[PDB]
Amino acid sequence: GSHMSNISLIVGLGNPGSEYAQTRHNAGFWFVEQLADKYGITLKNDPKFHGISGRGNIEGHDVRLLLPMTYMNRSGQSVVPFSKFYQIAPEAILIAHDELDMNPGVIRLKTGGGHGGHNGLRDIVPHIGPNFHRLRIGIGHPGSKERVSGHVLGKAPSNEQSLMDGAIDHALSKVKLLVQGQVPQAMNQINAYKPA
Repeated sequence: GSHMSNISLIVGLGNPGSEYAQTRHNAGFWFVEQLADKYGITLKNDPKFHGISGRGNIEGHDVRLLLPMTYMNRSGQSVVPFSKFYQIAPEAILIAHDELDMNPGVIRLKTGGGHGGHNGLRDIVPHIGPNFHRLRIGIGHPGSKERVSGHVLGKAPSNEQSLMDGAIDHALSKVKLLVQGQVPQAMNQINAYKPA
């Protein structure tokens, strides 16, 4: 199983299919796919857990990666059985997701709290509780509450995309801290990111 707050499961939230791959609500997928390429972790079909998953070494730690393939609002249907099966406590889980309440190019590591309206997180917290860590990848907020679907299911303009891609790249460089259990330091160094 997991051990303390050494992160050993990294989840990226998103929707399946080419039509959603470039949309803001897939920010978490972007992070996890880039992380998997950095470390040479294979993301393979995981029908048992309704997702795509992998396992490999990050900086001398055995870490599992998970992308739910359930659609966003059913993400717990992947995350919860997967973490239970592998005996991974919430304290050892990092979930990367788009965050409407932060600007493109802002990224923060948060431990605990609610879903903040995110319909993927909403499907996870009831089951495992709130005490997992989150990589909140800012995507900006649209005009109104009416506009949220259209904003999260939209493809960001190039400037915003560049801002997010930079922030994601920064976070990748801090995963070593996380898998080593250095959550405080990771929190300080992730949250201090600026794009320019």
